[PDB]
Amino acid sequence: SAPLRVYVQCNPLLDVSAHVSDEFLVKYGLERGTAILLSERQKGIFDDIEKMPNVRYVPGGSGLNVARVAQWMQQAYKGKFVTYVGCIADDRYGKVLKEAAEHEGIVMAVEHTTKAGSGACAVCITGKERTLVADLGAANHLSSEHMRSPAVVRAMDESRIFYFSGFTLTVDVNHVLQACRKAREVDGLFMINLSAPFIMQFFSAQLGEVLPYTDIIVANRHEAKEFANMMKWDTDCVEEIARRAVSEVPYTGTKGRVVVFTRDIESTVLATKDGVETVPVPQLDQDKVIDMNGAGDAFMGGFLSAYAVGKDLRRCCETGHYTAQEVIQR
Repeated sequence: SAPLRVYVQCNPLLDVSAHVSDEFLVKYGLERGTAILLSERQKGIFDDIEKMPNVRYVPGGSGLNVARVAQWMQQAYKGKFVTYVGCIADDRYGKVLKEAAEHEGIVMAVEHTTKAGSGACAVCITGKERTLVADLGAANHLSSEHMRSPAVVRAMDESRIFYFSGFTLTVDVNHVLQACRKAREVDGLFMINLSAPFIMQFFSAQLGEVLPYTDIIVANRHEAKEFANMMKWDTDCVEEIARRAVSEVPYTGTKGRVVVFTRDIESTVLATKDGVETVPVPQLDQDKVIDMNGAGDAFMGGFLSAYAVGKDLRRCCETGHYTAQEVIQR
């Protein structure tokens, strides 16, 4: 069964990943297991990490990871399923990022900007721990001019599911509203991931503009809770947050609103107009959890591939749990 055509938009980054010594982390002032933006303190880190004999370069950023996992689940339809849009630069990293993604079967309708080098994240591996240092680079400069280029307009015209990370809202909310309009035209489906709690705390106005067009909202517990804070919903119950997100956040669509809140150690919450269900999860135990950082991306990717082939909502969630588990345990 041929999947519906999916349009993914995010902030693309090359994952420059290597196993490194403890000394490496100290040299760049890095608190093991944390994730931060590049600052003066970490100047040199990319140059150094590239000298590690084990370094690997992998196309990254949250939405590109979703796209890759979703494509992985439908090997039969390389070049014929997922289109990805974002902004890179025309440099070695952008070259690796685009070609690696293409080889995996994703149509990369990316812009090449001159305003910055391609985004990247130094993934410093020490055993089962990953410490991240990110520089958004070119991703921040995705332009209106690219958004109205024939390739992007045709890709929107030809897709039926639209998936945007919350990070897209930090760049320019108008690029996102364009796709919301296109989803309306093609009678497609618009989905956002809430991405990170700071999105709701600092980019609530942008999120506000997009919500009415959003058919499916996906988030984890802490993002759900910051969403609650943003709506002035004073509760800690994620199930309550899901009900309100269904029925109390403006909705102008026709497909129906769906809310999926993942809850780490606890069951995933699934909500619609017909009520709330929970979807059990494994107790991820325990000397096995190698990639705690990419779990959410992997989940969304599984979800999205099941939704594209017509599976109902519980099995979309279950497909997502499965892909999150596989990716965590390498």
